[PDB]
Amino acid sequence: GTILIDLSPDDKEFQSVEEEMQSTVREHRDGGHAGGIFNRYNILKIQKVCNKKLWERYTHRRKEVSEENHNHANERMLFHGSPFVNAIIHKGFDERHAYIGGMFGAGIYFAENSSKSNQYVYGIGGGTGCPVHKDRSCYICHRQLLFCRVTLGKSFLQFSAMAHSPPGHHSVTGRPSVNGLALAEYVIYRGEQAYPEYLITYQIMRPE
Ligand SMILES: COC(=O)c1ccc(-c2nc3ccccc3c(=O)[nH]2)cc1
Ligand SMILES: [Zn+2]
Repeated sequence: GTILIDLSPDDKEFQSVEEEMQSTVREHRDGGHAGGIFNRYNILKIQKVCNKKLWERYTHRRKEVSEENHNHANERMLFHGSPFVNAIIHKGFDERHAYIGGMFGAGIYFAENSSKSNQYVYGIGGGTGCPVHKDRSCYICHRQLLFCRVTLGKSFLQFSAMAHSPPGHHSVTGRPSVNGLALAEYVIYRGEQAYPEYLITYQIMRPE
């Protein structure tokens, strides 16, 4: 029951999603190995993801979290990149979208930096890059990210360079403790704590 509504580039909603995408690009310590070398994107399309059942699944869990945390869902908008973006927008997040080997355990990972999620578009560590050219830095092939509504609730703060949340918590925050420019990354351990609200289709752009 998923439908995708195209946003117009003239729509304020397109513009504010694009701005979060572009303004949260940063350099990565791999020099571009996983995600490619770029400072910015060419945004090709932004679609709103509409699925009543998945939305209601999300809001149900959100109310549960909120009631366990002084009526505060601690809701954020966060990026997710995955080879499984098409399964996600149709069937929702679940345990098959978890990063089993992630540093905060087997859960579903999200980033404030769009460029961090870009590193997973073609798999962990960028996999073998784009299907057509086997290039992790492909400037031709169309990529997709999700910009998601995520319920964090009471988040366990991990300072740092499916499983369950830590007891008494609804999520984990990976707080960057070395790279002064990196934004936070977050993990949830229940697929119902995220809704894939925008599907963004883009290319990374070769620096001039
Ligand atoms: C089951 O699919 C995967 O193995 C997988 C692994 C990692 C990711 C992913 N891992 C992140 C880690 C930190 C910050 C952001 C992300 C993200 O957007 N995707 C997505 C899918
Ligand atoms: Zn390619």
